[PDB]
Amino acid sequence: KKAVIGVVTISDRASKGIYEDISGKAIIDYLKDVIITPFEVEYRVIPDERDLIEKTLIELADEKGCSLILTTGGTGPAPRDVTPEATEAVCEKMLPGFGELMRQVSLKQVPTAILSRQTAGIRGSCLIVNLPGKPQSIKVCLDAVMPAIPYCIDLIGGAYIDTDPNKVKAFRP
Amino acid sequence: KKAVIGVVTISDRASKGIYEDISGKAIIDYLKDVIITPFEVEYRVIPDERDLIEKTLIELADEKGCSLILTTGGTGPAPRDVTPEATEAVCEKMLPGFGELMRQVSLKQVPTAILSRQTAGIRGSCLIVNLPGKPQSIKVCLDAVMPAIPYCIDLIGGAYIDTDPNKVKAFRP
Amino acid sequence: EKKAVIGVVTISDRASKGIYEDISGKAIIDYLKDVIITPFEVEYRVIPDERDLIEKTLIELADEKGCSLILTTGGTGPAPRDVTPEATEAVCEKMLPGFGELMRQVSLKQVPTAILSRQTAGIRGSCLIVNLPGKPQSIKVCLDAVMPAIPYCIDLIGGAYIDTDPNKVKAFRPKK
Repeated sequence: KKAVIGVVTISDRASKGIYEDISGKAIIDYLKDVIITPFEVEYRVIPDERDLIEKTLIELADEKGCSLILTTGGTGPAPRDVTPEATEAVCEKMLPGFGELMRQVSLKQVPTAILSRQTAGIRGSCLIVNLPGKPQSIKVCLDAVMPAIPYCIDLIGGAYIDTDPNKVKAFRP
Repeated sequence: KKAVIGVVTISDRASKGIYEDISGKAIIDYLKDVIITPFEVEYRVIPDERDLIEKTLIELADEKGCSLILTTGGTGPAPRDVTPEATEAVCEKMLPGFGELMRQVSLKQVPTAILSRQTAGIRGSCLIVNLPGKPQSIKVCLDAVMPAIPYCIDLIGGAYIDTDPNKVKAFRP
Repeated sequence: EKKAVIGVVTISDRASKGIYEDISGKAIIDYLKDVIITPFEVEYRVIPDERDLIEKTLIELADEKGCSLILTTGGTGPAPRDVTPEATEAVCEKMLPGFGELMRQVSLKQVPTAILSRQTAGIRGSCLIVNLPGKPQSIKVCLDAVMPAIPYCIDLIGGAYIDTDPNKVKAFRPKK
């Protein structure tokens, strides 16, 4: 399968052209920097409407054939932050270890790391992971979870991905 | 705009007879010691009857206007410990980070911390957090989660709370 | 005077039709024999990755064999057929999130893919059920991390008395 990665930015201010999406860009830069195998990116910037979040994740995995989807934004305690809810709504199997580890590494930086509801799950042969907002916080989580992503994708029948062992080691037991 | 904090002691010995409440005392002492802003306390000692627990929490959040509710008791593996279930039932959004951190910081001193099912969640503009029962554990847990509570309450539109930075630094934002 | 019975279930489509040596199952039974100092019996089962069969097996061991602890190994990854957590959630009335969190945490040290494990733990009557990993190295760190709380958990749910060799692993039992 051709490796396709989705990057979804859930932001009203970004979807309005009001501001630059430093979050999504950070994710795309990260992927380009560490991956050494051929892949394409399906980038989407949408408003924080659970309706549109669920449909976007479904289109990317079902129609665009993404084997991995990385979201950014809408994962805090505020009532409008429904990215986790939308992810649960489209996945058939969740992965608690992802949220646990991401909050773990984020705690070293800020105590409010515990307010994050970021999670991850599976839909068919696609893995969906909720990332943080700040470009430097996204790097921290990615460095922590990327090591297990390519292998997870292998286990769910997704496309082959491999990374620069000098930037991030894709662990494969 | 008034800050009201609920403290609910859930007892597994309402039948055996309660001769003290060191758990409630530990919580009340902590709030008084670290909070520098004006606040009132709605205190409740109730037997561990699921329906009553839910009713009590709803009353405190909806009628008494609490922005924060702290519970102690009924969070172990025994069948009668249903505080977590009751909390889940009245909240619209859960915060996995709280239970994770509380179990993590309590592990070194309490190997059986992994038996605790404490969680935390949101009901409107009120944050509800389950605490352990041992006074020493209550302090350790509150020291770990209080830093993010005031801000979490801001995000859900609750009352303003601030703590003595020389005791506990309420991170904002 | 409740008798202590411990279930050990190796879940695998592969091994279900034959396995020269159940390394994972043996590691677990070896561990129990080494650390436990109180009398106890083992109920061992090898079944395929079939949700309904896993549920029935756990139910049989807890309800019929009177197990106070059931340890499973296998079927806890992200793959479609890995349904041990699903089966476990289905037969338990109360889950213990602390187990899964701690096990992945200790497993993560040598295996970055530990975050893909969906292992959990729950209570069915007076029996505690814990999902362990398949790798011997992971099995050891998980047991070293959770066994200290197992005996006490069993006490709290009305199960059989189990005590471990404090020299290997101390069974933490707080008082009041």
